Amino acid sequence: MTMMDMNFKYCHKIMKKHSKSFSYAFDLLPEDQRKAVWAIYAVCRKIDDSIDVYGDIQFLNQIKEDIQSIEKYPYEYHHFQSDRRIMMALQHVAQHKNIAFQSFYNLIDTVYKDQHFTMFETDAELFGYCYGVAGTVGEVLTPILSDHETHQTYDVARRLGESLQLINILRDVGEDFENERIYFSKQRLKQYEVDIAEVYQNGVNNHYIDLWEYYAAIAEKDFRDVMDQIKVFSIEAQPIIELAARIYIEILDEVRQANYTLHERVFVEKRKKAKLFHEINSKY
Ligand SMILES: CCCCCCCCOc1cccc(CSc2ccc(Br)cc2C(=O)O)c1
Ligand SMILES: [Mg+2]
Repeated sequence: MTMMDMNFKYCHKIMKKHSKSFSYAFDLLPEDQRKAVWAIYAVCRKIDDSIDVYGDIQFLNQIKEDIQSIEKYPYEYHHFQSDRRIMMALQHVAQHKNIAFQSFYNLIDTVYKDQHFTMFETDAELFGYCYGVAGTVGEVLTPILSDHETHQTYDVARRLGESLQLINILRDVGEDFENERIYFSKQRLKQYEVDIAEVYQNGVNNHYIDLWEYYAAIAEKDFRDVMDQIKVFSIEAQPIIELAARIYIEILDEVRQANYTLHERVFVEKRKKAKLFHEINSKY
């Protein structure tokens, strides 16, 4: 097991540690591709976590700095300020593959920005956030999961990224509340006559259900769009990408079954995951 290999494995560990779904799925990619995926995810994972370190930025800029470095001189050695195991893997990728560097910045910008989180006025702000945090990730991933990236590829991938984020939001309503965050828009809330603090104490009612389902619909629909254009992705990637999607949609029927609880994280059993993989796998 060589030296890069050792990096990609930290990267892998990190991915596997955060999201069990993504890993379940993207691990079934070919060697070349899944290792690049691992690199990217880890970089991003770091970017999100860079805040809970000292209680201040630092890092984040380092990470920005190490990235900006690779962007510039990809074939020179760098002494990375942040995490070296990761920045290495990425550099390796960056050699063999195109990288939407901008999108990393977009994501970093989004994280800088989230320090002064005020609630969203309107769904537009919400949708703008989803872009920042996930639409960006989809773009970065695009050269990895398709043979000839066209505007069209990028668009789908982004749209998938945004959807999943929306679902993860939908799943984490309680948990997010606890850390003084609410992602539903002020607008949508007033319209639906929901106060999240009140639901948290007194359990769900009909208004919450409806506001949640309003958003559940947006996701569901967007996921159907993406499924239709799955073909923009390379042949090996398609069933994998369908998998990750399916697993994530599946999260919604979970929240439903749990009666939209705000006092815990629902999950998709590993066994159900496999069941899905089988259904998809079977049709390929
Ligand atoms: C082809 C389909 C592409 C699928 C894309 C995957 C969706 C997003 O995947 C990600 C992976 C790694 C990291 C991130 C950032 S998470 C994040 C960032 C910023 C802030 Br503020 C809060 C969070 C948070 O989740 O709380 C997202
Ligand atoms: Mg979240």
